[PDB]
Amino acid sequence: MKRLTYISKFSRPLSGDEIEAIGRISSQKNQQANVTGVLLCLDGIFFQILEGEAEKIDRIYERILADERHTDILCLKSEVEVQERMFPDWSMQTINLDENTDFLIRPIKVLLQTLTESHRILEKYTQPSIFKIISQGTNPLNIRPKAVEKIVFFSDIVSFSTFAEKLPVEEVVSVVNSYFSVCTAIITRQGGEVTKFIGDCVMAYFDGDCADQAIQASLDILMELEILRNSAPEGSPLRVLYSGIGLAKGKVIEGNIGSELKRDYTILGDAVNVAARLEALTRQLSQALVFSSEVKNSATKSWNFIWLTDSELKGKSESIDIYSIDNEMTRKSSGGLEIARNIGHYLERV
Amino acid sequence: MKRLTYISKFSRPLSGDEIEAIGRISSQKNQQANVTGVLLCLDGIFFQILEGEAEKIDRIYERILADERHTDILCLKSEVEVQERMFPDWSMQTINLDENTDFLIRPIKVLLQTLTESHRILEKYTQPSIFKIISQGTNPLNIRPKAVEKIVFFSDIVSFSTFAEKLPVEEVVSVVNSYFSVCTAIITRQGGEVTKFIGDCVMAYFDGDCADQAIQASLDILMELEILRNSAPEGSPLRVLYSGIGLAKGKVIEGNIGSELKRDYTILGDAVNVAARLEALTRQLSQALVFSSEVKNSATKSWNFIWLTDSELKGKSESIDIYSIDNEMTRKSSGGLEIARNIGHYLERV
Ligand SMILES: Cc1cc2nc3c(=O)[nH]c(=O)nc-3n(C[C@H](O)[C@H](O)[C@H](O)COP(=O)(O)O)c2cc1C
Ligand SMILES: Cc1cc2nc3c(=O)[nH]c(=O)nc-3n(C[C@H](O)[C@H](O)[C@H](O)COP(=O)(O)O)c2cc1C
Ligand SMILES: Nc1ncnc2c1ncn2[C@@H]1O[C@H](COP(=O)(O)OP(=O)(O)OP(=O)(O)O)[C@@H](O)[C@H]1O
Ligand SMILES: Nc1ncnc2c1ncn2[C@@H]1O[C@H](COP(=O)(O)OP(=O)(O)OP(=O)(O)O)[C@@H](O)[C@H]1O
Ligand SMILES: [Mg+2]
Ligand SMILES: [Mg+2]
Ligand SMILES: [Mg+2]
Ligand SMILES: [Mg+2]
Repeated sequence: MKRLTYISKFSRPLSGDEIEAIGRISSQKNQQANVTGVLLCLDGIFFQILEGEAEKIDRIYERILADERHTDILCLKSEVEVQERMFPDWSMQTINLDENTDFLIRPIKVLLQTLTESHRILEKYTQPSIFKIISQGTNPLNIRPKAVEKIVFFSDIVSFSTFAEKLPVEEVVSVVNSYFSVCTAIITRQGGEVTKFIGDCVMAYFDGDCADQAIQASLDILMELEILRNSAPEGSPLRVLYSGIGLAKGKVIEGNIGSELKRDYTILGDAVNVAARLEALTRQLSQALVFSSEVKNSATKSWNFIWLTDSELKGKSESIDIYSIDNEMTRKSSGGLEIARNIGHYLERV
Repeated sequence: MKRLTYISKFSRPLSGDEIEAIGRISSQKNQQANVTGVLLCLDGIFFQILEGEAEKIDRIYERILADERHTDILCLKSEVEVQERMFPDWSMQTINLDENTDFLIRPIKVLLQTLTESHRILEKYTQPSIFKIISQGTNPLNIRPKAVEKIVFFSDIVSFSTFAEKLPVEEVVSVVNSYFSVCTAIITRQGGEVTKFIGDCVMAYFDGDCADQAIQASLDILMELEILRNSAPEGSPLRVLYSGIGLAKGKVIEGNIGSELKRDYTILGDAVNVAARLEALTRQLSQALVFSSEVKNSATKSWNFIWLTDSELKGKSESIDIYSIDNEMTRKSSGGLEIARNIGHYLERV
């Protein structure tokens, strides 16, 4: 048996009668599927527990995810190998706590609402990967550190300091947040983890055998930024949003790193400095994407690699062969330094 | 009227009779103080709401904070200017939810326990400054970005890469976490905010008129690390834990920066790169603390300033006069580079 617990937000005001109707239809369908559970609502939040055979639960959950009446759905707990039902008599019991005025329920209602409001704010400041660990029954704070091979991804906005000097503060934050949204969506789609934002820079990582996905994510980010620049409104600062990207591979420490007050689940190791140094090299090259030979040698697809004769690294141990991809993007550029001049002239005049 | 809502963890197993006795004594004292509220417990967690005149609530709360029977106390909500009691008939009503088996309470119990467990994990990955904003009734996600003057603090471990190469992974993480705990405790004590960990580096900030506190925090960190090095056990890697510190002042953007998936409440601006560049300069100087003339000129105490003739910055706009403090610490050092050699020889032999 499987049991799922999730919370969600009303997409729109729902009357008491609409909530009842959801419970009625839910009861009718769940009974046929030998599914049981409970549905609670409180001040625009749904809480639901569903239990039954895993095959049936998975299908019902997918349907519920498509329901336009709620949004921001977060699974808090996914129990598998369950051997005893919690709510055996309830195909779907619906409890509208807004309408309840029992005396002993009152203080529990207040606490649940206060905790939920706080939880839903903290979710926005937490990486989603933490939630999947929690939902599976593991406390991420107890994960022991391990050494593991990763592909490290660094991307950094070109000449961001210019934006900050020429634009109102709200517009500056809008540009950087737009950049982070573009990169996060594509990295996550390719199976990477965005682990930290460092000013105008994205730090992410992929599994050590996922060089092909790291390369593809990088190429797709560069293409998305070109579309964004070309399709932005007249006078928009997004027209001069450019990035570099550097990739490196190596053994890093993955674990909980920080103080008693605040920790991060993240990585530590030399491959991080190598990726950051390679990203910085793009300011001196025509190419916006650079990566080390270890990344090139770990790829399995027949990428259009180009070997670059600009291995002037610093801080390394024995230098590094540098590669890029030769396509329409990394080829037709004004290079770096020329781009930085272009950004200042454009922003001076808007 | 004031109303406080907090959660805490049992410091030790408490029997049902001990919880009742807490409620009895609480009832007797609260009645005299015209305080009302409710006390709930569930699987080793306390939840309490207290309401009454602010003067009385503050005193009672301080006493409760000293009670050895609970720990990890977090105030979730602090309401001031309250005009109506929630629980007027209850000096302190005690509800042991572990012992309750009402039927309708059952699903609420499960949700509350699931949400609380998740909340308490997320607290460890969140900066405490976020919680104080929430508890005051403000949603930090809705704070608009603003330009503000700050003192930016950077500190970075000397030759950390050596630790990572020579020690088992668990010991490496122990060293960096010990360093972060030392810095966080002192920065917070002096009114600073630790905003990000970047590998082996602490990024923090102070209000723009708090140069004296930023300097004092830096000096106290250097003194604490010397005590730690001298008092560590034979063979401990903490014996060769050294740091640099750089401070700079300038106008930065403070606000929510990130993606729809994850954001940070943090700062952005040129003063950050200046502080990071100054910290890096300590590797070439005998001094472990460097700061810009804007920090020196904003201090109000008669510090023992020394003007350093090593202003060879890069990436700035018009260079920078560099200062330190001339005391026993910044004076008697082997300088940088010499320290890096010392660390490798020591760790090679343990
Ligand atoms: C919070 C919420 C919870 C729901 N829970 C269930 C459920 O447990 N079982 C179910 O069949 N439908 C549930 N639904 C409804 C489905 O999303 C969908 O409307 C319904 O299954 C379609 O039924 P129909 O195709 O027979 O019209 C829920 C909807 C919402 C907004
Ligand atoms: C969760 C918890 C909640 C408490 N709540 C109250 C309260 O509301 N009012 C109160 O006077 N003491 C409360 N106490 C007890 C105080 O910490 C302290 O033991 C008590 O006030 C001392 O009483 P006495 O000095 O008369 O012996 C609480 C203790 C715990 C562990
Ligand atoms: N060493 C650093 N550590 C942390 N954050 C930094 C560091 N250097 C810069 N930043 C952050 O990044 C922002 C942009 O600085 P950055 O060096 O990327 O300049 P830029 O104008 O974007 O130029 P470039 O094209 O070289 O990236 C700074 O405002 C600061 O917020
Ligand atoms: N540019 C960077 N951005 C983010 N994290 C970095 C960067 N460079 C290094 N790190 C992180 O910091 C860790 C330590 O690198 P660092 O440059 O501090 O070397 P070090 O051996 O401690 O020497 P130093 O005395 O110069 O600080 C690296 O393992 C990586 O986790
Ligand atoms: Mg940049
Ligand atoms: Mg940057
Ligand atoms: Mg270091
Ligand atoms: Mg570092």
